[PDB]
This record gives sequence, C-alpha cells and structure tokens, in this order.
Amino acid sequence: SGFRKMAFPSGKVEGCMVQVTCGTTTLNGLWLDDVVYCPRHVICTSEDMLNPNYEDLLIRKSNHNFLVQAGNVQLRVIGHSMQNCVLKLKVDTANPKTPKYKFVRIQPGQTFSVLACYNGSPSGVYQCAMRPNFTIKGSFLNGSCGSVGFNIDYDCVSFCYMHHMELPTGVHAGTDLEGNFYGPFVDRQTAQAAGTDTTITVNVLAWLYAAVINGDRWFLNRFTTTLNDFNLVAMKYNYEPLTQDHVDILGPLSAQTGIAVLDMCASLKELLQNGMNGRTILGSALLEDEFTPFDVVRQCSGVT
Amino acid sequence: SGFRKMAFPSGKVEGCMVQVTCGTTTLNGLWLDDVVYCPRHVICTSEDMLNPNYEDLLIRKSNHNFLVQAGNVQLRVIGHSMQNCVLKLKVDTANPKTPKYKFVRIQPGQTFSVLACYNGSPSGVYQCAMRPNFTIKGSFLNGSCGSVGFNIDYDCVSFCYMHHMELPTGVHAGTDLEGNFYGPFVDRQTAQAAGTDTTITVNVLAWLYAAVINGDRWFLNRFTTTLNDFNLVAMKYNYEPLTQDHVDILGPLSAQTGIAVLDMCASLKELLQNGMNGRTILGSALLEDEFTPFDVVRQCSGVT
Ligand SMILES: *[C@]1(O)C(=O)Nc2c(C(=O)OCc3cccc(C)c3)cccc21
Ligand SMILES: *[C@]1(O)C(=O)Nc2c(C(=O)OCc3cccc(C)c3)cccc21
Repeated sequence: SGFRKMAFPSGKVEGCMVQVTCGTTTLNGLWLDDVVYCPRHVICTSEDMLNPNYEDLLIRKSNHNFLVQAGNVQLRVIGHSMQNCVLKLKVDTANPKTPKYKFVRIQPGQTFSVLACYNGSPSGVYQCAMRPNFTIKGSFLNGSCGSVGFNIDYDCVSFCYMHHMELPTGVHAGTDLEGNFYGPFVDRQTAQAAGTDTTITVNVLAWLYAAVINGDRWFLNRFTTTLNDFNLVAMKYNYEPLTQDHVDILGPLSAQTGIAVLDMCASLKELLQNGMNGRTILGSALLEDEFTPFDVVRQCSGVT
Repeated sequence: SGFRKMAFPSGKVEGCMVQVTCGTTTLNGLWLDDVVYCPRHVICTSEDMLNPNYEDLLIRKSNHNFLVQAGNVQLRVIGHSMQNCVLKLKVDTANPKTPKYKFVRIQPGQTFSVLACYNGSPSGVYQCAMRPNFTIKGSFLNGSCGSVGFNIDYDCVSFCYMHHMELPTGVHAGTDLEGNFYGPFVDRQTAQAAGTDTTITVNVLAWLYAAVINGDRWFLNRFTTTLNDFNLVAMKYNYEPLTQDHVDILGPLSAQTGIAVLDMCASLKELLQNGMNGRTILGSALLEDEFTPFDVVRQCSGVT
C-alpha cells in the first residue's frame, strides 16, 4: 500500500537525449531513429525571440550550423526541416537506443512524466498533467528547452510534450512532437496570459478512490448527488465539469471500492463546501488532480 | 522556474533490476558486478514470515534454489551468502550495465529516489525521504520487495535503501545495501509500531527558500527568532530540533535570497502558529519536508 506521485522509469528516454546547438543557443534534442527533434527557437538569439520570423531565420542556416552531440560524440547532420514549432534534423546514424515509440497529442487533464535535461543530460524526472488551460506546471530552468514529456505502455514510449516556453507567470508551454503547441501559445517572448487553471475533477475523484483503497476514508460522507447538482458546485469552485464519459472511466474504481461514482462526487462536494478542516488525504491538505483514473489503477495494481 | 518533487533519472538503476525466486516466493534483486542483492526473506513462505529463523531456513537452500532472471534470460548462481537481512547471490556473469556505484547508509531527513519494481521490471520512480522515525512513506504492493532507493552524483549511483517490509500502519521499512534495517525494524510479520513521524525542519526551511526563489513570498514576515526560541515552537509542533549544522547547510540559500536563516525560521514559526489560512506555497497547502537543502540548490541551479 501507500500512494505516491510517480513518474514512469526514464531510462528509455534518457537514451534519446542529445544536446543541440545553433550558433550560441544550446538546448536539448530528442534522437529517435535517424532524426533529432528540437524546438525551432534553437536558431534564435535572445534578441530574435521578441519577434522571430522563423522561416527567414532558417534561410541563414545550413546542415553544418546545427551541432548535435550525443554523450561526448558529434552526430553528422545530413538534412533539416521545420515542422510547425520543431526542427527535425536528419542525422547519418540511427540512435542505437531508439525504443518503440509513438507521438501522441494528449488531452487536458492527462498526465505524463517529464525528463528535465540540461545540455542533453538528464537531471531529473517528475510527473505533470496538461492543465485545462493547456499549460503545465513544470520545473524548467534556462537550458531545459527540448526536454520531453512521455507515457510508457510496457515497452513503447508515447512522447506527448516538448518544452519550449515559460510564460511571464512562471507556468510552462510547449508542443506535441509534431511541433504544434498545446493551447494558444506561440514561441515568441510576448504577452501570453493563461486562462483559468481549473481543477481536473475526474482526476480528483480518481485520487479520492486511491485514498479509500489506501485507508484514508474520513471524508466519505452519507450523501449522494447527480451530475447536474455536482456540476453546479464544481463550476462555483473552478472545477472542470464532470461528464458521463468521466463517470464511465471511474467505473473500475467504483467497482473495486464499492463506492458509486456519484457518492464520491457528493463526498467531493462536501470537501469543497466545508474544506479539509486541517485534515489531510494521502498526505495532502489540498485535493490532488494530477493522477488520472488509469494512473490510480496502474499504481494500485502494479503495472510494469 | 517552477519547483517540482523530482526523482533522479532511473536508467542506471533500471539496468540492474532482476527477478529473484526461491521456491514459490518471488521478489526483486539488484545486480551489481557479479552479485545479486535481495531481501533474505525471499527464502520464506508467508507462513515462515510470522517467526522466521533465517539461518535454519537457509540450510535447506542451495545455489540452484535461487532463480535469478535478468530480462528473459536466466543467470547462473555460483554462490550465496547472507549479510544481515540481505542475501548476496554470486552469479557467473558480471552485469554489463553496472554503473559506478557506492553503498551508503543515509541519515533521517535525507531524500532519495525509489525505483518501484515488480518481477524485476521497473514500474515507476518517486522521491522519498528517510523519516525521523526511520520509516519511509512509499508506494509498494506485493512483489515490490527488493526495489531500491538511491541518489546520483553525476554518473555514480549511491544505493541507500532496499525495500523489505510494510508495517501494520501502512508505512514502509527496509535496509541499507549491507542488509542493516533503518531504525529498529525486523523482517518478521510482528507488532512493530513506528515512533513519532516528526517534520524535517531543515527540509521545510530549504523548501521555503525554494518558494521565495520561485516567487511565492506571501509568508515572509517582519520577524526574526533565535534557535532556542524557534526550537521551543518546533517541539510543540512535532518538528525536528534545528541545529547550527542545519543553519550552516542552509547558508547558500540564505545568501542567494538575502533572507537570514533565523528570519526564515521566524516565518516558519508564524506559519505553524497561524496556519496557511487557505493559502498555498509552491502548490501545497502543507509545509513540504521531503526536499533537502542540497535538492533545492540542485533543482534551482540545474545539476545534471
Ligand atoms: C529554451 O530554449 C531554454 O532552454 N531557455 C529559453 C529561454 C530563456 O532562457 O529565456 C531567457 C531570456 C530570453 C529572452 C529575453 C530575456 C531577457 C531572457 C527563452 C525561450 C526559450 C528557451
Ligand atoms: C516482500 O517480499 C513482497 O514483495 N511482499 C511481501 C509481503 C507480502 O506480500 O505480505 C502479504 C502477507 C504476508 C504474510 C502473511 C499474510 C497474511 C500476508 C510480506 C513481507 C515481505 C514482502
């Protein structure tokens, strides 16, 4: 027993991280097969970032201007193309450590692990969630751009995020591995404010089920609710609306614990209305929303 | 910017995990050079765990009774010995993925990453701290025994924990890599209650410095205190006493932020006495104590 914020083992992704330098800008790249993926702003100087014309800046670049280093060895760049906000640098050597992989575009509320890197070297791994406003609350310092987010299904890595930006409010923005930003963000140092960071309701319910499974049951009340009544309270607390699809996805946790989804919703409603009263749930004084229903099942069952 | 509970990249440790089976008991082992380390209770049946005589149980075991599997290949066991609460199984093949490593016995309050495994396969990685009562609050299901805790210093892995037990209260106990339990715990299914889980004061102060560095400054008050005055309040709140060694270790964070250690202590004192008043610090409604001063520096500077 015990429930922890857990990241996927990062080894498979550590074997893909490379350093990419263009001129005086250095960041991280992802080396899969004979292609290195990195944020296109590797071609910008800090001055260019204020209002960059990427196509124009790229005209002044050749294969030999992109310096790719894997460990302490240099990779030969034999091609380069821009796809949305990422550059794909074709190299002459397929990464020998390429794991089975996919590129997926996740939905808000979905969680993933990030392997924070600096100069192509992994520094740490943590678990994130794509917020409903399409930002992520990460930990990224200068040099961390190009670090990726991913999920693992047995031996296949689904890459879902690449780090590009930090908004003026300290939250983070990035793209999927096709270079499309999540949300309305752009790779330009301009006024980009995030929308409401609402709470991922279905994740909070999944985490309340994990708490019950691990012994924390004090918050279970004697009430039930309906989706409509619950959602009126959820709107008031800046919680995402709960749908019948969310109820269906919580079905296995409802079955394992014997607590109906709408009963857990009523417990959540009372926690929102009355507060925690100085108490904790799974060692937290706030309702955790960065565990999906699948993460709860995986951790509570032992998926490897 | 941004501050996250971060684990070390786990690849170096993933390359060491093996499955160890003795009879009908299966758990995880750590394969370093030509030795596989695993909890000695791999020789017990669930019945034996109530009052095991390990020396006696081991007499009925031979090299061929310990089945070690690395991936889908079997390792040949050519020797076996018991060292405290671990078995060391000498194998005929040195692990080709053995990283640079050390075995260290950590002190309470020190943090480390755990790579949770099942049947020798990594499932996830999370950050832990050795509690002042020598337990850890982990996430461990049946089959996770033998999963290890570690820290990384550039390319050297310092292994500090091996999982062995879950106490009746759901908290965890284990040993260093020489087989010595942390705390007074034993590998027997008996009444073992943990002592007071006090808060690691020096870690809370380090995390308050991380909050200041990342913009969360609301809790900074207009007061100072002394170690003696602070410790009187800390005792009342089940916080570990703060020593001059703790003050010295916080020195670099004090220097970077310009906030004297005893000023941060006074801010912490007011947070303990007045509560958070529904506010959060680095997205938490309670004071986080599972970041050491070194972890804060490492994350706030980008150590790889
Ligand atoms: C990523 O490429 C990265 O790793 N750093 C980074 C920055 C960055 O460091 O911003 C500092 C900066 C930039 C522009 C103007 C000033 C005053 C400061 C920015 C964007 C993308 C990345
Ligand atoms: C580790 O070896 C491990 O992975 N599991 C485990 C257990 C365990 O599964 O406990 C279940 C159990 C044990 C004894 C009696 C009953 C009723 C149930 C126990 C100790 C160590 C380990």
